[PDB]
Amino acid sequence: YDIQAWKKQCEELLNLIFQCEDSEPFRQPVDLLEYPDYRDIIDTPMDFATVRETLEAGNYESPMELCKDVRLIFSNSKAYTPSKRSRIYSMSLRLSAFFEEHISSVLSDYKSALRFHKR
Ligand SMILES: COCCNC(=O)N1CCN(C(=O)c2ccc(C)o2)CC1
Repeated sequence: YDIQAWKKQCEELLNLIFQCEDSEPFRQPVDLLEYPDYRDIIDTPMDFATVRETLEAGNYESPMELCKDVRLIFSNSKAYTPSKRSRIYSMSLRLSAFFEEHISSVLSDYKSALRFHKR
């Protein structure tokens, strides 16, 4: 029933993601010299360094907010990909499965802890 526990859980999940080769494309911003049309397709860039920095700045109130930004990384990859069999998109889908597998308990425990606080 620890209402704060999600934050370290998210820090340790981001550490796992940063160790994962599938996160390589999603750590830092997209260079427009390399993808000149990226912002013609993607309105709101997002990457795992920005998620980690937002977390470490104390600028997430809940793991749901972190989960919306992580999911935006994946939806951007799906929107930008020219093919569902692209290398970078294919890395996004595996990383997304890994992230959803690990975040499900973090969200559950947080919401459980809030409910207990409100009881
Ligand atoms: C080493 O990473 C450098 C920073 N990252 C990127 O440059 N990008 C990551 C995001 N992204 C895509 O999701 C995507 C889908 C299909 C294709 C071709 O790219 C565009 C490339």
